Parts: sequence; structure tokens; C-alpha cells
Amino acid sequence: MKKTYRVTLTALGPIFIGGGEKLKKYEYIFDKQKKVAHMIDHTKFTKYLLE
RNA sequence: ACGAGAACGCAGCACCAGCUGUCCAACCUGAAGAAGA
Repeated sequence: MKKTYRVTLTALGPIFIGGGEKLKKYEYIFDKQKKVAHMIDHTKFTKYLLE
């Protein structure tokens, strides 16, 4: 008979799996001043470009 | 100078009454973004 054993994932290491791909820095910011990176949303960017 | 002549087989009348094209059934099965960029 089926049972229930709850399991967790203490991902001590960083993870990568594929769901898609993106090209060079045309919609994401790769800063180097304070060493941070950024990825954009969609709707706010659309409104920003509209204005 | 016909066993003759004259004489609508015609008049009234709903192929109609009741009746679920319904019942059961999963659009379901099997299938890593890796890899020497």
C-alpha cells in the first residue's frame, strides 16, 4: 500500500537545470561597479517604454 | 321504336394516443538540456 514520506532539499550547492536560454546583454544588466547582476520583468518594462 | 327510361356507392370521420437517443467510460500511456562552450 502507498505511504507518505515527506522529503526536503537542502541544496547546499548552487543549482542549474534547463528550461530555456537567453542571448547577450540585450534584456539583462550585468553590472561591474558593485558587482551585481539584474534581470528584467515584462509589464513594467512595457509601460516604461510606452512612456 | 333495345326488360325500358331516369338514378354520383354517396354523406359524417385527425393514422392518432403514451414514450429522455438514453445508460457505463480520466485524451490517457511511455519518455533529465546534458554533453568539451
